This record gives sequence, structure tokens and C-alpha cells, in this order.
Amino acid sequence: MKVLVTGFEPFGGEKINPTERIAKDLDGIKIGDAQVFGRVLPVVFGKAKEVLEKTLEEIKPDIAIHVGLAPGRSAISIERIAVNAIDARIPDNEGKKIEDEPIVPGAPTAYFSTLPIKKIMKKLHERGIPAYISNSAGLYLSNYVMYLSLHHSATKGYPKMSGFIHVPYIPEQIIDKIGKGQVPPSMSYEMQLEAVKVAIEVALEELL
Amino acid sequence: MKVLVTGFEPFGGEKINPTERIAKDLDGIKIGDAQVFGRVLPVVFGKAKEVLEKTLEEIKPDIAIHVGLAPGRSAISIERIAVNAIDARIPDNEGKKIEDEPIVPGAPTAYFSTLPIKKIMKKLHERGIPAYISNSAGLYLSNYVMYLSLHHSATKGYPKMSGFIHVPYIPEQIIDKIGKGQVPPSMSYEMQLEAVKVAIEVALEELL
Amino acid sequence: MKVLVTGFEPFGGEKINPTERIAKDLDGIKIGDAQVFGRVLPVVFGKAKEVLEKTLEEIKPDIAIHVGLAPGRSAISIERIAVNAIDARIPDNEGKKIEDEPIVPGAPTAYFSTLPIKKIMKKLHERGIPAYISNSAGLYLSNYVMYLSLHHSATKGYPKMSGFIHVPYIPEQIIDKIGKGQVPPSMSYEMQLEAVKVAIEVALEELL
Amino acid sequence: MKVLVTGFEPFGGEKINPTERIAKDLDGIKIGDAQVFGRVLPVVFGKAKEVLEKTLEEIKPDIAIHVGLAPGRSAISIERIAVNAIDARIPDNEGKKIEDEPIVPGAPTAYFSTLPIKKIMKKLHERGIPAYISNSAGLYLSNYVMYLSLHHSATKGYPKMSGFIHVPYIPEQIIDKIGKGQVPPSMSYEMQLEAVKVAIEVALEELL
Repeated sequence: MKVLVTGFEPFGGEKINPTERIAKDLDGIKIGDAQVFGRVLPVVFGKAKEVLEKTLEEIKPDIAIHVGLAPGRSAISIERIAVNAIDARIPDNEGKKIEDEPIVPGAPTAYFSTLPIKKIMKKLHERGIPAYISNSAGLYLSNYVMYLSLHHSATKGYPKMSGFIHVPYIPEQIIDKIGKGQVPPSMSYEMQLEAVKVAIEVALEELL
Repeated sequence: MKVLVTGFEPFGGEKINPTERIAKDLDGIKIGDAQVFGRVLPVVFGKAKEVLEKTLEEIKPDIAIHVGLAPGRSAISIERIAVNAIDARIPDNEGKKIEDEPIVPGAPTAYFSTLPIKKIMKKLHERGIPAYISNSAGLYLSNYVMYLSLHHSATKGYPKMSGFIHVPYIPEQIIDKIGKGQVPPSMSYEMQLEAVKVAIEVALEELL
Repeated sequence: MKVLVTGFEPFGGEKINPTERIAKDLDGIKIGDAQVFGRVLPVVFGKAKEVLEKTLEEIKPDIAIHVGLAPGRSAISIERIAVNAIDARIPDNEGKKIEDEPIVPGAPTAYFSTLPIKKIMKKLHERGIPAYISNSAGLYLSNYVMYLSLHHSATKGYPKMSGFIHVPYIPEQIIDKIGKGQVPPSMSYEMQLEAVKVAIEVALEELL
Repeated sequence: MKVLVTGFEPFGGEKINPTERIAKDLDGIKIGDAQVFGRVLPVVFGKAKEVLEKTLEEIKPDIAIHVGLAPGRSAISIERIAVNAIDARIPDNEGKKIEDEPIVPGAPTAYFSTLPIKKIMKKLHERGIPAYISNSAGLYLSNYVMYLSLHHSATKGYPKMSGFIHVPYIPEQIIDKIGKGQVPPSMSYEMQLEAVKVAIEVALEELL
């Protein structure tokens, strides 16, 4: 068994992206006889697609779990659907702002996550980790990779399972926000890392 | 040096109140040569006043830090002011619902917290703990005790410092909320307990 | 030219549904040489499908604009995508609660709205009406009808344009909410009705 | 009978302040045998105090209702208390940023609004206008004037009634916010103006 976990670099002014640590922290660990690979993707259209495709092609994971930062969200959110579209509210890390454009022309309008999202959520609740199902991963880079991953799956037959998980800001990221007159929700890094491992575990239990 | 920390029992349907554990967890510990006392107050008008008065009178703390649950708040909030009024949106744990009534007739309309609130907040930020200054502790039991405590201070000369701190829901309390179609902010119990100790420490450093 | 506008009856305990009045208010009016038909759909799975199919089949509209109540949303929201799924958080008006089930088995995972959503939004802004693009209409009845409508469109060739618009609570609906300790956003009925007419107009300008 | 209504000029980057129109719109009108005076105050510490004091001294109102913009609030909010403190998160329109400073040294920590706030709220509800009681008017200019007004009242014996009312953004102000990736609540200008007249009316009915 091989599992691929990806995270994203900082973006939109944020100095950190909790998903970057998550990916690095999970890279190389083993859960049962399953080997986990952690890779950090750039918040850049195009380049991110290349890194993703090469990684999937090089590792050929059975399961692919992509994690991203969802500023403002109060709990762990498991994405149910990836849509074939890009409409960036802000530019990516290269300065490009793509608006109303398909990710893969002619490809399906959308793909359902193949991760056992309800069991993952239920398992997190048992661990006392707030989590829910999101029906939109935005139309920025998180959705971008989530879509490409599921498309690769429907196209090449692997990974067997692919999905996306969004995590809230970690506490320390809230500090400089307070000054700007507003305090968004946060979740400790430990609970976030824990949530992803749980997701991997439930995914492994399910996959075959 | 003697420090008094209070918490509240569950209320409003909640099965737990993180401040109850905090009080019990801090009871009996020593921070430097300072003895900390932890007491859980009932979410009941009148009865809560008696317990508070007796405790203050029995222990005669130099510092009094009262902690409560603020459902919906996303970070640690340090109260700046206690108002001489009661206007309960819901009844207390005894079924009574007091509306537009003074706490202490003839007493001052309000009292400023005597805790070094700005330093406490600043110290929490350094620890990476989101925190801010709240200018209203509500008009329920949190405000009730905060007011009575500061009134006891202005009246008897002790404690020298008195204030109130509100904490968010802890993660596990969010689980059953998700079903009811809504996910409020939360903060891990560990960070909450930590925040209170920090507050105590900064208070001790300040007090004399 | 024929335009079909639908609304929903009250649901989830709400005594009113602003979209019901909207539909009734727009029924029978003419915008240019375009005849508008307003119909109120029941917040009931299955039954709602029948009413929708019959209405579309009987009127055979060139444009179909379905409106619904989105409790909590602060401005007019134009839906970008309808997904082939049902996962009701609450039961419908008949007491049934469908979870994780497709709307049309074997049908596409999702459909993009064919209404000129960006122009509609832009036109509303010019009128000073807050509006934005929503990328998820929920998985309750709004999404249900939005999907069925676009599926009917891809299947029968009509209507040429189909989409969904969610409106906030109208002010009067907020009154009894205040007691329950919370005040959600609202938008006056007049602005809501106005927004829908604008949408119809932009749709007509676009359609051919 | 004489009633004084004040509003504020634009501030914090906002190009408009709905309270400015409200004041101008109500200036000179008569409600029964009561003469209403509408004055716009500058969002400037010090200068605002002078304008307020001169106005109160020149008109010597029986009732003083001060209105302000509360960005983000979803309904009409009637302030219950004014605190003797300034802690500006942002500078005023002259560039000054006052932090942790009393408004009137030696004066009471706080003043309760003398307007019949509960009746005003109840009357607005009957009109279908969402409204609630706020227990904090912030520590910026709204609180500043609210305090000074009630202090003038306790000091000079007039006005007999003084209070503050905060209104949400009006719809048009939300338009350019949408771009910045966020849509706060709003309330039509008409409902806002209406709410203030109601407040004046209830105040008149009450005052003597």
C-alpha cells in the first residue's frame, strides 16, 4: 500500500501554510504496511499540475489525500466534489489570475471524491475532532489539484481513492489578524495532523 | 500570594463546561510561591453570589480570575468591564430568568477589570494564543460574578486584582452541533488551560 | 419568449418563504414581449420533481429561473453549479430525509448554470444590489430542482437557459430569531423581487 | 418638545455613512408637536466633543438620539451602556489614534442609556424591523459621543433622555466589499430611517 499526502506552500500574504508541515510531517512514515509519501505543492496554476502529475506518475499511489488551508473555516472539512473550473478571486503565487476557465477542456463538469468521506468524518467525531462535509472546495488551487487528481484517477485507473481535506487556520496565524480588527476560527496543528492520519487510516481500511 | 480561579458548571443544555475542568485542574497548584485555589461556581443567580462571597471571604485572595464559557467566540477573550445589570436571555440552572435588574442596587453602573488585561493579551500572543479584549461579558452569570468580584474588591479592599476571561467551546463540544446544521469556533482544552496559567502569571508579575 | 420563475413554500419551521411571494408576484407579468410564469414548488422530494417536470413540459419555457431561500446568506447569490446528489440535513415537508443518494442515476455528476451569471451579478451591482456567485446550492431541494431543470434542458433541449438564485431572509423573518439569541442577515423583499426581475431581463437580453 | 438626532460623516475608508443622510433627512421635521434637529458630527476625537457640547447647549434637547454605523452588524442595535474609555483600533479622521484613555477623567466608569430601549426594540419588531440590545458601542467615536451625551445629561440635567443606535451597512456599501472576498450584512436605508423615527416616537411617548 502506498499513500500520497500533499500540502500547499504559503499564499495570499500568509507567512505559513499548516498543510506544508502536515505533508512534511507525514512524509516517510508507515501506517501498518502502508508507505506514506508527503509532498508540498506550489500555489501556482500550471506548475502545480506538473508537480502533481509527475508525483502521481512516479509514486503511483493507491490513495491520494490532498490537504489545503481554508481561511475562515472552523473545523476539518472533507470535500465531496471537485469542479472543472477556475475562477481565482486572487492571483496565484506567480501573479496570474485565471477567471472562468475549465481545468481540463472537454473533461467532466465534476468528480465526486472517492475517499470514504462519511466514515472519515464519523471517525474524526469519535476522536472528538470537529469535521463536516464541504460541497465546494472553492475554484482556486485546492479545487484545481483535487480535480486533476480525480481526473488522473478516472483516466489512468490510479489512485483508487482520491479526495481533498481543508483545515482551518492554526492558532498562531490568528495573532496578526486580531490587529486588523477581526478574529477568525482556528484549530491546533496537532489536531490537524491527527485528523489527516485518521483520514489515511480510514482510507486504508476501506481501500480493499 | 494567593490566587483564586473559578469556573462554571454546565449550562444551557451543554453537557460540559471547559471552565469546570480548568478550575479543578488549577486547584492546589503553585506558581512560584503563589498558591492557587480553584472553585467551580453554579450557573445560578443568588446561589452563585453566596458561593463567591464565602470563597473570597474564606480565602481572601490577592488575585481573582473568573473564567467562563462564551459559546461562539473564536479566541480567548479578556473582559475589560463588568456592568451592574442582569438581563438573562435564557434562565439559569434553577429555572429563573432575571430581566433588566441591577446586581447591587445603588452600586456603580460598572467596574473596570483590575487585571493587567493588555499585558495578559500580549503575553498570550507571544505564546501563539489568539486573544483579544472584550468590552462586554454579557449580562448573564459571567458578568454577574465578574461584577460582584470587583465590587467586593472596591468594598473590602481585596482582592487587589479581579477580572474575567471567556474561553471558546472546546472541540469535542462542537460534534453534536454539526448535526444541528452549524459549526461554531473552538479551541483545544490544553490551550485554554495554558492561557489561564499565563494570565495568572502575568497577574502575579504585575501584582506588586 | 417565455420565462418560468419558481419559488418554494415555507419549510424547516419557517412560517414564510420570500420566494413564494416572488413567484406569485412575477406570475403573469410581461417584460418586453416576454411572458413570465410564476409557480410555487413544494419543499418535498419526488413531488417537487413531478410539479417541475409537468410545468416545464406544459409551458416549455425558453428560460427557467428557480429561486430559493438560503437562511443565513447576506446577499443575493447566483448558483454556478448543480450536483447530482441528495444529502438532506433535515427532512422535507413530507418528513422524508434522503441521505447520499443520486438525483438521476447514471446522469452527469454536475451541470453548470446556463444563465449568464456573471452579467446578472454585474447588473445587480450597478443597481446597488449586493450579489455574488455561489458554488454550491446545498444538497436539499434548491439543488434538487436546479439539477432536474438543467437535466431537462440537456435532455429535451429546453429551456435554453436554466439556473438558480438564492435570496436571504427578509427582515420580518428575523424578528423571532432574535429571541433565540442570534440575528442572521436579511434583505428587504422589494430588493429581492427587483433582483429576480433584473436576472430575468439580463437573461432575456442574453438568450438570443 | 425638542429632539436632537446626530449622525456621523464617512470614516475608515467608507465613502458614505448612512447616518449622515438619516440626520439630514430628519432635520427640521416635526413628529407631533415635537421639533426634530438633525446634526452630522465629525469622526474626530475632541472636535466631535465640541460640536456635541455646543449643539446640546444651543438646542437644549429633551431627547438626544445619536446614530452611528456599525460595520458588520446585521440588524438595528440599541446601545444599553456607554463606557468612560477610548481605545481606537483605527485612527479618527484627523489621523489620531487614542489608546486606553478615559473620556472624562474622574467621571463614572459608565452610564446606562436613558432611552426606553426595550420599548423601542419591541416597537421595531412590531414594524417588522430586526433589532436587538447591544451591550457595547465599541470604544471609538460612537461610544465617545454616547458617553459625553449621557454625561452632559447627568451633569446639566438635560437632555432628559439620551441614547445611541447603531445601524448596519446599507446595501450599496456592500458592492465594493464583494470584490475583496467577503459580503457583510446590510439593511436598506429606508428601514434604517424608519427605525430612527420609531425610536424618536417611542422616546416621545415615554418622555413625560
